[PDB]
Amino acid sequence: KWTPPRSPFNLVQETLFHDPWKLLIATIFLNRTSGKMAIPVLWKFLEKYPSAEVARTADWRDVSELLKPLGLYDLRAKTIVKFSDEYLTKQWKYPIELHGIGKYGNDSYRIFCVNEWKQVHPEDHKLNKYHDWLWENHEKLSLS
DNA sequence: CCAGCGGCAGC
DNA sequence: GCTGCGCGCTGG
Ligand SMILES: [K+]
Repeated sequence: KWTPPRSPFNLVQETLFHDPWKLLIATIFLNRTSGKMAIPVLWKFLEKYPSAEVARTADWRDVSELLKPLGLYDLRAKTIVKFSDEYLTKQWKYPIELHGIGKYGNDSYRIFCVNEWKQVHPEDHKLNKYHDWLWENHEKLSLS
């Protein structure tokens, strides 16, 4: 089974990879928002909405109240509910096919959730740091 | 003090 | 191709 390695850069994707919905929600939380502020709120969100199954039933106004100190709160609250609906009920191969996930979320999924990191060409700086480091260290970490 | 900064959809 | 969304943190 593909386990992405921990890096000296401590991307939150390294800990969330096991649950692709939670990883992708985290990428949404990090859209133009510092991890220092977003990630504490992420845990409160996941306490209230532990799964896509329940998040797709949420009132976006309740989600936006949680997102308020992060900015982009009405936008992302509506995104999270629709994303969670499509994640479960739309046929998809890569999550870029889903509302709210672009290249950054998709590259994140393809590096962390599935074993496709060698095919990914990130433009995100933090993904580039992790991905460059992976190419330089994957042999030492005994990964293919 | 406060401008700059930490993705995505819809055009 | 550009713009709206958007708070709190950063640092001279
Ligand atoms: K998409």
